[PDB]
Amino acid sequence: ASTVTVDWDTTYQTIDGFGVSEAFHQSNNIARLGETKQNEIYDLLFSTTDGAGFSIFRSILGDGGTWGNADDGPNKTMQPAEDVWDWNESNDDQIPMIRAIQSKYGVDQILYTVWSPPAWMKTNGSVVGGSLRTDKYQAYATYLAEHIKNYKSKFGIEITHIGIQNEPNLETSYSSCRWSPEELRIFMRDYLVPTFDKENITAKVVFAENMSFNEQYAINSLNDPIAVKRVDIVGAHNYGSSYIPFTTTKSKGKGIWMTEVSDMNGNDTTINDGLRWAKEIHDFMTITEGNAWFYWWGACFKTYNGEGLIQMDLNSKTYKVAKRLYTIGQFSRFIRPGWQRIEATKNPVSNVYVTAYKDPKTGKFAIVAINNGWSKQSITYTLKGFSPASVTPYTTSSTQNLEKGSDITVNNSSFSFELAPNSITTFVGDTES
Ligand SMILES: [Cl-]
Ligand SMILES: [Cl-]
Ligand SMILES: [Cl-]
Ligand SMILES: [Cl-]
Ligand SMILES: [Cl-]
Ligand SMILES: [Cl-]
Ligand SMILES: [Cl-]
Ligand SMILES: [Cl-]
Ligand SMILES: [Cl-]
Ligand SMILES: [Cl-]
Ligand SMILES: [Cl-]
Ligand SMILES: [Cl-]
Ligand SMILES: [Cl-]
Ligand SMILES: [Cl-]
Ligand SMILES: [Cl-]
Repeated sequence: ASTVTVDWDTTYQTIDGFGVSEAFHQSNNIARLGETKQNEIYDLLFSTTDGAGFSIFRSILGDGGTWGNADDGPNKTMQPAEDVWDWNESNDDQIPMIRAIQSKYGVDQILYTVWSPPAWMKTNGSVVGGSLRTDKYQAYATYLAEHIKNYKSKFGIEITHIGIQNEPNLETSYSSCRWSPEELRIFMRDYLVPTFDKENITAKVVFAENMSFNEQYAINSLNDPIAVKRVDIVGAHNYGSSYIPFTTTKSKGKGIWMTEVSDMNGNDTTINDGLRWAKEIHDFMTITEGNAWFYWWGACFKTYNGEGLIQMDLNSKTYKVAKRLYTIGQFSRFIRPGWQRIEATKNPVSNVYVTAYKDPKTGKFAIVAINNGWSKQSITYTLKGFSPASVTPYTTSSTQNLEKGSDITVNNSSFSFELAPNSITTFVGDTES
């Protein structure tokens, strides 16, 4: 017997969308399952009618590394030497998947994150670990600008977002490059900003995606008068951290993208893990009020952890869809790019968390309610400032996967629905007709 009040006229941040990644040969592992299962995986990830409807696609900028193998390894870089450019589309094994999802599903937000600059730019001469040489800052600035221009002029792919560095705090056993927040400001102020201005780059910069979810790596660039001009989006991951406000980022009026999170420690594919990531979306939208939220892989060959929404077995050429694909789909399928979060009772009762969104251009709306508790909860939703005739519920539980339910009549801007325990329900409706 709890009440949720959804206000139509109290709005918050604009949602840029949701996405996943297929970096490190995982885009080719989808094709290795055959054309039939490949289209099924594309449909489960990007379809807005029977899939998660992800609107952003995250890829890796080829660095030319020699680590890993064909199942999980790096791609060739378009600039293997300082004096050699190699615009061979076969170097990027993610291009065929991008062309397919952009044509069939209209996914028009392309983000390429740089895990590491080429080995000839690094202080250790390798894409694994190390840092960017200070005498190579201009080379890496041109490296980023030439990639955005030629991916359009040579390959016909419009790169809308560029990630300057993936986890600048960490040196890994794979493609990685360590940065300090001061070195990032020097790179932005003295190199990236003048180069991107000179090349007329219109792609938005996703700032160095910190492993932990904080803005500490972007504070220096945000407070610099020249660097702040192209800190369009402050990117960050949520590995081992929690969702917190970004004070300096919000003061500068920039965007916040949570570009990667997954379960590298456990292997839970049930509704319990699915509600963990739905709760992470709710926390990302209410406390930080960010704009975009990503998972790590959409489909990967790792069947032993939760690094991907779809676990593919390359031996038997089969895949298994975890519950987290549908729980995240409770947000991603309906909340399209350009939507706007509106006010809603964020915690009406114990273990129930609600957010509300709307499309300012069409009048459509969506109310996502989570119930990660053990008890059934009857919730009465009062719609303040808008009076639709009905809403359509979509529920994901231990026995349901984004399942559409019977329409619920809205009587005098109010409707009721009992949330099953360990479930998530999204109510979709339209105010214009
Ligand atoms: Cl879209
Ligand atoms: Cl390579
Ligand atoms: Cl080519
Ligand atoms: Cl290397
Ligand atoms: Cl500095
Ligand atoms: Cl500063
Ligand atoms: Cl900085
Ligand atoms: Cl500033
Ligand atoms: Cl800009
Ligand atoms: Cl911005
Ligand atoms: Cl959580
Ligand atoms: Cl859309
Ligand atoms: Cl509950
Ligand atoms: Cl009203
Ligand atoms: Cl119905």
